[PDB]
Amino acid sequence: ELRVGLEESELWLRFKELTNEMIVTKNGRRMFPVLKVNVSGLDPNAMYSFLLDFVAADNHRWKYVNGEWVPGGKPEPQAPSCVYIHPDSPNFGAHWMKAPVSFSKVKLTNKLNGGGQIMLNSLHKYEPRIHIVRVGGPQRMITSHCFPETQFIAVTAYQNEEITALKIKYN
Ligand SMILES: CC(=O)Nc1cc(C(=O)O)ccc1F
Repeated sequence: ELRVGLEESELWLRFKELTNEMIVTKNGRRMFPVLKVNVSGLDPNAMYSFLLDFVAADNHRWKYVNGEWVPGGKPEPQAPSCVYIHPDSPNFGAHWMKAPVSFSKVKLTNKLNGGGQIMLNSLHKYEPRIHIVRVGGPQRMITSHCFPETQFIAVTAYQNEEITALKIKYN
């Protein structure tokens, strides 16, 4: 049975309970904390790619008003984000199960850009999601997993200094 678990969930929970923020820049900014995923129950010999994308958690624009995040009143459809292919992809089940799969090199941007970077809408709330795609084999197969604990608002600068302080303390 394919088990997918969040590494350092205790750290992510400190961020979530303050409302997490991730910087987006024109050229793209790496994530802290990094999404790290513990995977077991793959076929050690089968061949898989690991994909990361970001679900808009709601259809609203958020704003930091009097020290608190509040949703706008005017929801718009949020298009699904583009997918980031983990650079170790494609790779054997054994490669993925031997250490946490770490998405340390994904860069979050607010502008349609060359390559690699994932474009997110500023002041939208996002839920990281992975897809494990069985490749090359006869039967293609996808398993998807969400990480509620890793939800964040995409921001061009930090609003809640409590987040700034946690980022610096643990980076
Ligand atoms: C570099 C790499 O792994 N690419 C990729 C290929 C397929 C495919 O062949 O369907 C599915 C997912 C992927 F991420």
